[PDB]
Amino acid sequence: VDPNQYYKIRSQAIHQLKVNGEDPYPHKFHVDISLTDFIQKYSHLQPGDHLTDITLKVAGRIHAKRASGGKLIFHDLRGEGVKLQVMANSRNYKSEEEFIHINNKLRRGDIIGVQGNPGKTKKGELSIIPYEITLLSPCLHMLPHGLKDKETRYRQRYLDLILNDFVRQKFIIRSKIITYIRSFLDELGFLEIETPMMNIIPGGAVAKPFITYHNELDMNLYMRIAPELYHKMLVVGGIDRVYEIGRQFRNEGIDLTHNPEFTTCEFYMAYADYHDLMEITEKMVSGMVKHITGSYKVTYHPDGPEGQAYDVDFTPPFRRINMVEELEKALGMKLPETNLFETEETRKILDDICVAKAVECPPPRTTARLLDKLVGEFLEVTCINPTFICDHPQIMSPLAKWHRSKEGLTERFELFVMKKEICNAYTELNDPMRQRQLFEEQAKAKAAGDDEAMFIDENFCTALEYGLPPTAGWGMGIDRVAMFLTDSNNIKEVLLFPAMKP
Amino acid sequence: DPNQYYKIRSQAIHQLKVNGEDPYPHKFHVDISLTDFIQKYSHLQPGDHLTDITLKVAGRIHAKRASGGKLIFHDLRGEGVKLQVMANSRNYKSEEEFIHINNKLRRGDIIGVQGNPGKTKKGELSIIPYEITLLSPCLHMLPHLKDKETRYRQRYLDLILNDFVRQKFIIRSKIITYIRSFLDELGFLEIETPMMNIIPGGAVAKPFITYHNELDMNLYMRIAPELYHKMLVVGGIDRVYEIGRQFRNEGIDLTHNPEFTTCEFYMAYADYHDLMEITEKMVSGMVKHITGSYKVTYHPDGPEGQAYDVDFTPPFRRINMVEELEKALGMKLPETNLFETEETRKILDDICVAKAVECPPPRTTARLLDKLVGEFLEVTCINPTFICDHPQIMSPLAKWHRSKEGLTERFELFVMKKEICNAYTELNDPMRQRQLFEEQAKAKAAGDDEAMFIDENFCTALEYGLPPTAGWGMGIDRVAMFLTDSNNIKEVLLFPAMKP
Ligand SMILES: NCCCC[C@H](N)C(=O)NS(=O)(=O)OC[C@H]1O[C@@H](n2cnc3c(N)ncnc32)[C@H](O)[C@@H]1O
Ligand SMILES: NCCCC[C@H](N)C(=O)NS(=O)(=O)OC[C@H]1O[C@@H](n2cnc3c(N)ncnc32)[C@H](O)[C@@H]1O
Repeated sequence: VDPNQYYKIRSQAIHQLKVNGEDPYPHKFHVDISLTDFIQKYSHLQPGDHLTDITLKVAGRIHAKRASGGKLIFHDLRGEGVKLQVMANSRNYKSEEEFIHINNKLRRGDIIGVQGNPGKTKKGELSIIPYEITLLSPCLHMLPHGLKDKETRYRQRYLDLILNDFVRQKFIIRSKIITYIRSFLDELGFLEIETPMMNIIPGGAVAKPFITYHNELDMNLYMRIAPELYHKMLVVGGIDRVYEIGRQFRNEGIDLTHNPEFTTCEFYMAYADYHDLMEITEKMVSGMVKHITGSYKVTYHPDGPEGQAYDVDFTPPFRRINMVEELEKALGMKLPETNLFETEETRKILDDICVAKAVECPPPRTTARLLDKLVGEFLEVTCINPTFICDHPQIMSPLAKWHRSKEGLTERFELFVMKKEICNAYTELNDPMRQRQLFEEQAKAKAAGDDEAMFIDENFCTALEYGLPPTAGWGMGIDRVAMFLTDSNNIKEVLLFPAMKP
Repeated sequence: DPNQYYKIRSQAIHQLKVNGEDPYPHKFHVDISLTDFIQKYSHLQPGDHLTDITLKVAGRIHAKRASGGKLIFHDLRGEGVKLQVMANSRNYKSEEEFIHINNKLRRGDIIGVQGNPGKTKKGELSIIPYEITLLSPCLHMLPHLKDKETRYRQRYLDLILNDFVRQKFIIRSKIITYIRSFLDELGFLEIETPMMNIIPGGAVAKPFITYHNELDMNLYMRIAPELYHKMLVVGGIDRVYEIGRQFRNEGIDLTHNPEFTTCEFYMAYADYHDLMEITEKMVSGMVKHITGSYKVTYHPDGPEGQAYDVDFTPPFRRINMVEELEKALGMKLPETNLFETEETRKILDDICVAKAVECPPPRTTARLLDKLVGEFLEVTCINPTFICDHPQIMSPLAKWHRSKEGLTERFELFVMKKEICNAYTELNDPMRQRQLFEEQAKAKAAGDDEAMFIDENFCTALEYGLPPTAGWGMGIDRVAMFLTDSNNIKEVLLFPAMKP
């Protein structure tokens, strides 16, 4: 009854079968039909039926084994997210002696192959009356009673998938999101590409990277934090529309919305601006929600199942707000003119404001970091429905093109849904001279203690000197999308094997 | 002089900014692509000029030929297509502006063209512009590009000047899209598993090591996702697949890049025999669907060498590794149940020395066998060939062969002398898997940097019950190589790894 004792007893038993030549891990079992197809094919049977003219082979894991005498055993077979009952009757088994022998060997959790006839019990339960049951793979451990401890579910995802059917549904939704994006972009003529994940200098975002070393080339390398720079070089190369759904690596802390490795979808469209991208984003996100959930409305539980429930409407158009103007409205005070957002005086003003508003910001207390903390405190929390926060200051967007009418701002937007950032996009900065200037400013910030400041990428600047057409780029966090599409407040729910403390 | 051109063009572009001429405009509205423009106006006759139709197109200037002072021809290219821009002063918005824009434009500049469709007296489809806008200038002089180093170091230049490069990458994307479609139709669930692991596994390879600061932990970049996939099958997801990057800290060569893409899939209740049939159907169907024929031309010695047509029509040839190795060597090898003895290792060592087959330390049986197979069997696999029943000593994760002692239910697919797929009936016995892991740990301590680490978490997962399963792995880059008649993996990688 003790788990460790159960494991020792079952292990010795299975080992005995091996020495005796009983083959507890057979090489092959021919499955004639899946459980799902079996259910749809014989669900029309009537209570008490027993189809003696059809013999099929099925397989699955034993979820329960209840004895109804010495000659009747019921096995609850599960697989493919469905259930199928195995009505093991001694009179129908190949022999009474073998009926007792196989059932005494079976335990809950074992993988078995079943050869029998379809039938339905007197109570109306579809079943398979077996002629022969074969042990395919025994379960040496005791399975949980259920399984609710988050730590165990995340450290042994196979147990979570075996015991909780809602978990499989979340990962099916996640795959539907990725497949929907690929179909959407492929239809628009985008070419799916793959760019390096190991870089001499990481770039395309503000983040601390992972460091590794290549022996044969005697070189230090960084895991990519974003593929943005390689994508723009491809647009310079003449591939007007490219996209890539892949992993990004950021050596930062783990929390409800951050994992060291995560999946994003980045795409670049030549001859487009951030205004075109807002419309494309509205069409893609709203259509994705409708296609997967059936409607434009989604229920949101910010405080778990026992909390308030909010209806989130994804019907376009999405609301748009300007970051600086809304931040001033939230603070009830006017901020400096946008063309002064790069001065030290503006940094001191924002620093003082953060202190007075109890908005914390760990060093370095740079304008970009202080603004980010203020936006997360006063604007992000109010973005329940899909909201576009636009025209970010240049100081927070070293790769975005300057705003054509608002000095000091950029043609950028971020899509927020259920208090989380989903997309990051902007009109691409294609002026090589101005890009190098912003890179030089980033290097100074880095040399002064900023682990996330960008490195100067001269190779990328050189590519921009060859001519990058006016372009608009976009990045979406696939994990974050799966979170709001599965009503999950923790990113670990949408990652098969999330990063964990040892 | 290239540098002088860059300095002069830079000052000219800088002057445009100070003069308020916006050399990098924010938005240009394209009415139709170059491809659609050509297909839509293919019916014109020489001398035609549809003055009642105005369209806006865009592209890069590849050539600029002057004819008079009032006529300039711009060769606009984009999307792998070309469109001539017949800039006539009489048709431009104004003669003064015609001279101004043309004095600013140079070869390589990205421009927007607003004009009418037309055809020259010589019969060339063109666009007669009303206004030309400089969208993004090219500050460098372009090659009037064959140097491999430059093509791989500045892939944008390669893509701008040689159309065959873009075609290879379109084929590469078609391969991946085809596999997803094939597997999705068979009920496989596309999944994503960790690329950063506490313990690397799923292959015999040297990994990359990194460090997580917030958690003060050493991490390894994944060398294969195999172990996570099998854990997913234990979890009840009978069919999973993942097309993603793998990282191996090894040397670069014609068929190896430190980061590469593979497609791995696991299907419960199948064995390696079922996987051979699936491989034949997928590979043959993919070759036919993308290239139009079941045959592909292969140039092992470049364009000026022998060309062999390889037929991908199933079934593929099957050969047993040990049996054909004996025939290729003309010598009888030890019995398969003796492959773990020191006497067998010495025997394989002598054979390698006598046949001049090199093998860097450690000279273990598994490594000596791998060298002999690559020298006597792989080179002879031009047509799609399955090499099967590898010894257990070289397959720590494959299930033992049900009839041949010492062998496993494993196979490798070889095409045009390159390894394409690696598959086998999965070992689902946790005690025997742990034993093989212990043997791998011994080999690691004895000089084999590629030997596997013991993964107790995976062994524990096998203790919960892994149904009989067969797994498979395919090198996407290698497939793109043989599908584009490329002998260097750098041809099918947008940015291949390069020495600084
Ligand atoms: N050219 C326009 C910008 C393109 C995208 C840009 N290169 C970029 O990296 N933007 S990002 O905000 O830094 O990341 C893109 C999205 O990835 C999501 N994400 C980002 N970091 C994490 C982390 N740590 N965990 C989980 N999800 C994350 C998040 O939704 C972002 O909106
Ligand atoms: N469970 C059955 C086996 C599944 C696949 C197994 N985990 C595996 O990794 N096999 S592999 O041979 O080591 O890699 C799979 C394929 O990736 C290809 N490949 C392997 N190494 C490289 C490298 N360095 N560069 C480019 N391509 C590579 C190669 O074609 C392989 O056939």
